[PDB]
Amino acid sequence: GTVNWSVEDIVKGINSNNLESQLQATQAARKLLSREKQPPIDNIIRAGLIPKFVSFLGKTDCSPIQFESAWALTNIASGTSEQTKAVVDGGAIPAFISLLASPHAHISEQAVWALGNIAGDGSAFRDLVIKHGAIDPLLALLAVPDLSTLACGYLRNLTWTLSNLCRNKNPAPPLDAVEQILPTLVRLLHHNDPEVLADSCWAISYLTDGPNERIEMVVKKGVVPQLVKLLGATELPIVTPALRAIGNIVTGTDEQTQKVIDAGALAVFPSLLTNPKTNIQKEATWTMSNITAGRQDQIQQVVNHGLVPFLVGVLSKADFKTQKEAAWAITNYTSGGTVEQIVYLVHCGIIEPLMNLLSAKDTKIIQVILDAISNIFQAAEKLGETEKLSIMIEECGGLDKIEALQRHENESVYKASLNLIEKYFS
Ligand SMILES: NCCCC[C@H](NCc1ccc(-c2cccnc2)cc1)C(N)=O
Repeated sequence: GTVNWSVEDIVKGINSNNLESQLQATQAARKLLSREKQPPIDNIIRAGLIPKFVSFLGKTDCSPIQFESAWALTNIASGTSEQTKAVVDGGAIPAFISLLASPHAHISEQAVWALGNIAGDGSAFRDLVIKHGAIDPLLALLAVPDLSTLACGYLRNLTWTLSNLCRNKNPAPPLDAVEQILPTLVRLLHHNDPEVLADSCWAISYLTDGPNERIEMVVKKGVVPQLVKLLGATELPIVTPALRAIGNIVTGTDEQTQKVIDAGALAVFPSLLTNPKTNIQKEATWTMSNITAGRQDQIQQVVNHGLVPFLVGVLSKADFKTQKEAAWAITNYTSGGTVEQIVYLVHCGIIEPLMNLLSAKDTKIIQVILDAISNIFQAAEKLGETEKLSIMIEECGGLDKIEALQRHENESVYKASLNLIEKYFS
């Protein structure tokens, strides 16, 4: 019926003085833009069709053409950034926002999807969607007693669009808009559907990606326990953003970090630090590195949960990027830990896998490790044990690796490599 039209025929139809001929051609445009192998999006834009589509959004009297042009537009908006730009420059935004209140859910859903692609494109369009007043009628669509009564795809759609209004930085979303969206987000974070849960987690991880004031307004809503619980989920699409949000929160103050520990997060980490998925292991170690950079009582809680052997583990064998995070975790730990805590880290076997990494030709992990070896020696000084530690380091070929580091380009590598040699080796 409306399949395989040319662009010139779509144009002929959309230009006629006949609403039905136009509906027909609009639907033809929609199918053409929906095709899987390269849809002629730029041919449609060049044909001048977007202002016509956008004007059909207003045809209250003809809901089917509202729907087809809506859909045609979202196919273009979901394309590249300049394609999205074309849609916004057609005056689509206030037109789509008016459609959120449409009696027809198939049309409201379409406007939700459109707005999510426009907002998701970047900071300026996100903020422009918010200025045109999108947030109120978006939140109005979830003002039901129980979310379980909404259509599943409809709910995933709204959730996904809210996550895009939380997304991007420079600038981050307006505080006013975040505070307005945040309560609905908390509610969706408790909804039982894996995709609504993944999108909400992403929303939260976008909001926690910033300065402590931002982390605070999220933490203050009490989502951290629900985050930790999702950190435990079986679905990798839920764990991945849940771990990102937790990882963000512990880059904040000691008190915010402590909220995560109190929530029971550390009990999940033996799994996370041995996870078969490389990125989960990378983010979990990065998270550990921000927890061992906190207070001594927080370092101690890492110890009490039996997490130090898992750090020794990651340091020993992991993707190199994860090993770098692990070395940071160790340096932070050795930097702010008590003498007892640093001693324990040596008993768990940190020295040898530490030394092995001094063979990595990455200048900044070497700095980090040499700094860590230095912190450990200072703990050994307060016990007159620089002795035994030197022997340990010597026995796993750790001295050979530091001697040789007295011939590695970098300034700080020598002045530490040399210094260590002078100070603790004959
Ligand atoms: N809860 C506090 C979070 C901030 C930590 C801060 N500085 C310590 C530090 C240094 C380097 C890293 C790092 C760099 C690259 C990759 N991974 C980890 C992380 C932390 C501090 N409190 O002392």
